[PDB]
Amino acid sequence: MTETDKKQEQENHAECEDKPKPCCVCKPEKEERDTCILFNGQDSEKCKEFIEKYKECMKGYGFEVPSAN
Repeated sequence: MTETDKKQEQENHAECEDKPKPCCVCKPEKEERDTCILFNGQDSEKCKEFIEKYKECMKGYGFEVPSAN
């Protein structure tokens, strides 16, 4: 496990992403969710994936859904 991790794995040759990655968050999840809703989401059982995934995402971040009040 140590002598097999000493080397790299190589996922993609020549990088192309310069933007930072805060990890977890839900920045992209929000866009994808809204998109699905625009298509056929709303109440259909084809958008529950984005909704549930969004909830868990923010949960791991540090806050469960942005408070409005």
